[PDB]
Amino acid sequence: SGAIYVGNYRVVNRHLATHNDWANLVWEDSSRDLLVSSTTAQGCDTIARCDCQTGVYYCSSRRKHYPVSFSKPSLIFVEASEYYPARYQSHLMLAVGHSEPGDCGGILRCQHGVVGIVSTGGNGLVGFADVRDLLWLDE
Ligand SMILES: COc1ncccc1CC(=O)N1CCC[C@H](C(N)=O)C1
Ligand SMILES: [Zn+2]
Repeated sequence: SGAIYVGNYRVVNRHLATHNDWANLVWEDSSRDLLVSSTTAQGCDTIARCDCQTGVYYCSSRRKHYPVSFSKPSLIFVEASEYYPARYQSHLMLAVGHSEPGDCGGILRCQHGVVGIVSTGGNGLVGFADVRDLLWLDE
């Protein structure tokens, strides 16, 4: 689990969204595993606006932060689960690192702020759903 709180928005993995998230839906994209809902308080998380390929992510399965090199956002094939059939997930970034299903929601940060959240994993690779292109999160 885990979420980004920027202004009057809450950003979570679409597969983990609650009933409240769906009742206060602003935007969702099944192909990106993202869902944004409204909040009645003003969060102060900074979203990075950059082309960075290094950063640090939180891994709840190890209670540790890990520094990573990660790929540029792209369409990557993702195997079937109880949430999605096998498909291509867009805006995904992979890094060499540890993850388990419960790690989805862990924030990936660079020196400019929040880059995205853990969304996929397997075989010593961790995938992050990028959020740096969603410029409307600040406006
Ligand atoms: C961090 O996730 C993992 N890490 C290791 C093994 C397994 C996982 C779980 C995982 O990849 N997914 C299940 C939930 C939805 C995901 C998606 N975006 O399609 C795929
Ligand atoms: Zn940057």
